[PDB]
Amino acid sequence: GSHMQIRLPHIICDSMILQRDVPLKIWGWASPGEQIVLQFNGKKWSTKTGADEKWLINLPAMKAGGPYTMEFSGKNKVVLKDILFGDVWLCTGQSNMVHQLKVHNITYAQDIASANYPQIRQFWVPTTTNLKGPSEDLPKSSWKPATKEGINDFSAVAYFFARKIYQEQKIPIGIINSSVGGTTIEAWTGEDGLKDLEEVRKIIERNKDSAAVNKINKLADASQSPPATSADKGMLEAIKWFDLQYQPKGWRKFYVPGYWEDQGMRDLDGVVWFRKEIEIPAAMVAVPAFIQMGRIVDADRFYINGTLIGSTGYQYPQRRYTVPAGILKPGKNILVIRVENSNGKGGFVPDKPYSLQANQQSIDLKGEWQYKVGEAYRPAFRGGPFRIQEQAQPTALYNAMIAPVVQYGIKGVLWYQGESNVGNALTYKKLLPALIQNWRAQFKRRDLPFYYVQLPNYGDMRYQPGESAWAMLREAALETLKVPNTGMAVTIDLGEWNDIHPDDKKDVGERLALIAKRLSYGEKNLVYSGPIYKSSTIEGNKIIVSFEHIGSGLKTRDGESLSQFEIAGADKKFVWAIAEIKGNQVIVHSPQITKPMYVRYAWADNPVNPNLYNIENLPASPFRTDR
Amino acid sequence: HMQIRLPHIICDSMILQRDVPLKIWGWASPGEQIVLQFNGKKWSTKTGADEKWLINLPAMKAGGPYTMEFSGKNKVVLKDILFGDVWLCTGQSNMVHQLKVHNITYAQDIASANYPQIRQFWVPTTTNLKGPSEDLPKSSWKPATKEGINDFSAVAYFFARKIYQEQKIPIGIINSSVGGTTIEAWTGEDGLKDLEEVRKIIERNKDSAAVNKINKLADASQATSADKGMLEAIKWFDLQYQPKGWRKFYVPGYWEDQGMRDLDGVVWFRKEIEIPAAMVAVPAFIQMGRIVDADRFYINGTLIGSTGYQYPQRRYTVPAGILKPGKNILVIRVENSNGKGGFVPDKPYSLQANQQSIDLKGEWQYKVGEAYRPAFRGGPFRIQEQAQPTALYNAMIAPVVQYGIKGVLWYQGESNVGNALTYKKLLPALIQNWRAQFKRRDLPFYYVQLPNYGDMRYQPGESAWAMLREAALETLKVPNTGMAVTIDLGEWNDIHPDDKKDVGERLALIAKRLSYGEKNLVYSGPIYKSSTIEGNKIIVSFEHIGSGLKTRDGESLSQFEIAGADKKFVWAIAEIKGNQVIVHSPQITKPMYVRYAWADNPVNPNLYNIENLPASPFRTDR
Ligand SMILES: [Mg+2]
Ligand SMILES: [Mg+2]
Repeated sequence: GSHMQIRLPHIICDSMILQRDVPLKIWGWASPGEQIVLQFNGKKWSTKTGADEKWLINLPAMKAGGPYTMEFSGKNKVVLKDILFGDVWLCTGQSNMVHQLKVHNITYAQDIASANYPQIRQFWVPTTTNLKGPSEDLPKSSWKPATKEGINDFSAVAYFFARKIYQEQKIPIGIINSSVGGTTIEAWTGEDGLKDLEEVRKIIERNKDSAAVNKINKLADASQSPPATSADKGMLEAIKWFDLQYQPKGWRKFYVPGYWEDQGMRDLDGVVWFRKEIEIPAAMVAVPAFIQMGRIVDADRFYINGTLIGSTGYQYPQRRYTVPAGILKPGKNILVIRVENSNGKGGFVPDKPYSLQANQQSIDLKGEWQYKVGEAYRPAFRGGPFRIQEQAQPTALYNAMIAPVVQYGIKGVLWYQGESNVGNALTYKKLLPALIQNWRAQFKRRDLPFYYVQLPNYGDMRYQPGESAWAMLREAALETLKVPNTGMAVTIDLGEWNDIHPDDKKDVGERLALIAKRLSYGEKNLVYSGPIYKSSTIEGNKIIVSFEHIGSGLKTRDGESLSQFEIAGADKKFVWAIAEIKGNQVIVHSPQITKPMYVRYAWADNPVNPNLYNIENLPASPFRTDR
Repeated sequence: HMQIRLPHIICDSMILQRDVPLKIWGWASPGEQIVLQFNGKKWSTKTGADEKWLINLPAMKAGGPYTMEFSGKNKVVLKDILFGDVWLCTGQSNMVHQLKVHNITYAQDIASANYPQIRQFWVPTTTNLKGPSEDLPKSSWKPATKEGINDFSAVAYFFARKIYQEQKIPIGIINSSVGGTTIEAWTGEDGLKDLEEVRKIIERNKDSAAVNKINKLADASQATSADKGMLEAIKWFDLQYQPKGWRKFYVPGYWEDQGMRDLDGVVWFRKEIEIPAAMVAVPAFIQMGRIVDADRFYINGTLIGSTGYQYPQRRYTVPAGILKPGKNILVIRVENSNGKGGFVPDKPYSLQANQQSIDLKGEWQYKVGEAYRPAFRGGPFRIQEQAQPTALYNAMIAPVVQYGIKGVLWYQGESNVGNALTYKKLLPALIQNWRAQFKRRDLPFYYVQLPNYGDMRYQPGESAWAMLREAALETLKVPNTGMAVTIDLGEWNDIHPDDKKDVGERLALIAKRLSYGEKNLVYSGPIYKSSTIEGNKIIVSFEHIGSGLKTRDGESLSQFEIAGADKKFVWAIAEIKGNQVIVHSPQITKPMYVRYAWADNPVNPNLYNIENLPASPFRTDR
């Protein structure tokens, strides 16, 4: 890593949006003693590279605007063009901030097609880890605009946030998108924020020891069983089951949607094939076709008339296959789906779209299919030992994808994470404030705005009160409002029972934009939160609940009675309660609870009808009054 | 008794057993002389002080009709009496199942049935905890013609029709069967005396005070409906109801699998469908599969059908005038008290009218009417007489021990999978008990090995159903018995499979060989005899190979497993070599045990003989 000439950090490149209204640092590397001259804003700026091969130029604050160029000269020449000054938002978290407009392009087709915001730009950070400590540079990437060429790669949440802020504030908006699916808050926290967790602390130190890491990976590889040979009859028989000439023998009836565990196939992991013959009118031939096959657990190959038209390797993507003209023929067509399933309930997720579309016509793909098992996997032990997976390691993502930008000026942080911490949801009460204060320390921005997303509803619904790990995670977010300069978007009405990646990203980004408009952009009278539990008092057989953020008043979303309220006495055995808005408060009681002491609202993974709002249509946070 | 009284089985249209000395018995006042006029001759006996009389008649050849005129203080005349073969057809619900509940598959058999000399005497469900009853409940002998065919047990009818077509004598069916019942309830006291825990129950149940003390304990020691769909001012089937708060559901399926966790209670389902004019002003037929547990089905606010429990197939006939042109509203209220509520998959869901059909699978809307709170389900409960040892034997078998019969058909066991190991002893004990009580130590007893049922598995495993089938297989040691294999006739999703015809006709093969002397008839599929170990092979020998072993589908032999000493079975290669199957697995270098079709529902049990009868499942480990 000897620098022989000027090198700029990857974030300092063409089209960047730099932070307006703050002293700016322009830093980089070069050969020792190399004389750097920067031509910028009608002036020349000079510095000498140190013996550490690093250089730094300090520039005075700039107001929003542009475009500018910068010309750097030393032993080489570097020219940067199309530089703007505006507000740079660091947008971070796991897969629901990762999720890009291109995978929500049915619902947001019109937003994608009309996006013409050349001064909203995203710098997307590839997934990167460093077990040794903070990295000095992000991976190579580019600043891409919210226009035709780059809109599809924007984080959907970040785009709808940025679009709302831009329309009202009218300054360039930069998005540093640093997000990785399936990751924990510990992986995103710098070492100093985790030092009080003794077991995590020891892992951090072990991971800096290459010998120790290599030992664990060796014992993982040594014990790693060899690759398994496929026993798939559908591929290994003389005629493959997608071959147009195959004659089904031994196939049974199946119904889409559904899981095969629920259709007569017990404890089965492996490969199951599905076959359906459908009649296609001539009007859907010789044109492109579009297949929506819901969501499949775990992986599928989809063949039409023997031709592979689509594949998805894992359970999370929605199946959306574009079929070229000429595959479908008039009359009888053979659809064959090979479903591979390595763990849990394989099959076709219900409450999802299953259809084939062409020429503004649609054919239903739900209903009767035929199935035959191609392979059943024999059970085996699967608990380890495992190699050290870097993105699961504490600090590893912070080090490589956050630490390199600490010198880059930023306006604030948007954070949407927690799905991967529901197993230590109680601990998250400490983990979230620790991350906030860690990033503030490392950025040297003790005032840095940090706005986060409370987890949405997800999972099976229940019709009796019960305990909930998701609810505990939502409480950790609620209680973190004690940290100065924070805000929380409630999303309990935006999720889906059957998907951890819900489609409605627009309302997430726009609810975060309300927080920013009030707290970062000084819109002092803007209602930016739904009702937030403040306090409660017991009066006889009733509990009276007071709230902050009532806007112009409390209401129910549907005009029906308040739902999802519970009440309990000293024994904490909760029952569904009667709840009624009176003035600015909610009165809770149950004829079954004589001496009530505690109230819960929307305390579940997926409350059926959380209908407490303010008149400004923002949902109340779930809460409990017991501790 | 001050007037002559005949047992309920001795009545008009009765089929009496041919070719045996016959007993005709009854009651009258003490000392009353009873005179029977029959077959051109008079018979006389005197009623004893115990109010009972008996007349012994000589054997009769098959035929009829005859009359019997009894004269005591009053006269009784019976007419339309036939002599033929009387089969006592017994067991639980798959013997109960009547042609009327299989009238889609057997519509034409029902329509064309014209056998006035095949007659069924159906016994209503009855129990007696005190001991053997002396009379059956009132019933009648009904013929297999249009007026009585629908009430025939389907298994018994298909047996009787096959026997009649070849043997050409009147066939009587004494149908004594009760759903959900155990073999112990069907066994007389003497057959259970060696099961000490059962014996103690038999004696307790004879003590009416002791039973009442338990029942009155239950009447003290053991919830209000909150169904919004019935209790809101506008009920959810009212045509004017406006759905608010309804969500999407997909039929077939269980709600546990569509987002409603741990939910017992009442869930309502709503679908609006477009009806073409050709389907209006004519009768309509709704098949709504099978529903767990109970349902009420409304169309345009009018209740068109209901079923109170999970077992019946839903088949509702809707009169002309309910359906209208255009938009029609279907509303189903489903109640579920235990287990997974909803709509059973792999069932028909459709509306038919005027040769057209509309799919009822697909997207419905749902809303929960009520969710039952958890509560203790263990009672205590009153003593249920149908569940008590001897209680069904006492009231539905014991009263006919003096009636001449040809043989017994038995189809039971589903309710004994919980003590399947004990069934190895219970089945021979019932056979020997009935033989003793009927004073027929040679009585033919032909039974049904349980069919396949339940979820399929793709790895070897244990199975209580398989143990129940082994009990049947091993009971073939008892003389004058025979077993029908049904491992290919059941259904994965129903304990009441539709194919009753093959059950009855496989039993008829057993009777034709063993009761009607058809010497060279192949009447059984291959039956495991023995096996030997030769290196890494186990060679299995079979009886009843007919004209040879084969596979049903022409593919490799399926469902064979092999294990070594540790009894860890793996799927094995199996090949037919004569009257033998050579079993081996490359993984098992020291094999000791073989299993075939050892599962609740073997995927492809394909070992047959050339005459198309299935081999019995078996294991060689014990
Ligand atoms: Mg599976
Ligand atoms: Mg249930």
